[PDB]
Amino acid sequence: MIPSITAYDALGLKIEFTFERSSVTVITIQASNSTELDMTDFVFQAAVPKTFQLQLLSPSSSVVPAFNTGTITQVIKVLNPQKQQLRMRIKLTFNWNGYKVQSEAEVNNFPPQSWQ
Amino acid sequence: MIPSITAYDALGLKIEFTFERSSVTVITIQASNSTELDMTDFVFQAAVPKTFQLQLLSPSSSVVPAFNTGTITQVIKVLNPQKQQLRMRIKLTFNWNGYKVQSEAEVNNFPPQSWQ
Repeated sequence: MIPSITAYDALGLKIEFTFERSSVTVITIQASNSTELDMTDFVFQAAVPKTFQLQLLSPSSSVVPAFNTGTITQVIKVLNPQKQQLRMRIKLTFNWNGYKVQSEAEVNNFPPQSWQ
Repeated sequence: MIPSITAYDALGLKIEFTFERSSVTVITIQASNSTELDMTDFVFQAAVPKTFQLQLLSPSSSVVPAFNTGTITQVIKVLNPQKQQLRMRIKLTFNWNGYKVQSEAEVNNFPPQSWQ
């Protein structure tokens, strides 16, 4: 029952995070594409501050299909030994209609239930 | 009388190239933004193969304002001693709602009158 968040929303690409806990938080990302063309060779990257550790598991695919017909999911495991408020930077890269696109964002809006 | 081209059109950012010649082609770029937020700290970069030479002059500003309320203009002077078909790789970087965005494209649709 940890609230989800929108980690990223710009110009047609949205990424939601959902959370599970059993010092580790397991994040599942869901990437979706509201534009008229597929985002191909899609790669998600994440980094946490040095006082946390992250493990990124394999994504479901490398294509975010046009017009919300499907998603990419991917799991991130975050270790938080010092019990600090979660913080993360993400980087997205993909191809779209002959263009190569990259974007980076800070994710700050983690809910307290995701870490405290 | 040289036809203009759309050098770049993706996801709300459009860049037109217009041309003048008096082996030098003077390109004026026009960047516009049909999205709901300004594209700030906007930087245009261009590269050409080695058998050309480019001089990039200063842009009119560093903001492409939201909802098509204005443009950035910037001049590129290209020298083409071998009179080969003109082509270019461009890279754009900017901030959008705080996210850092980068995009790259090849511009290989130059009109014959821009180089022949």
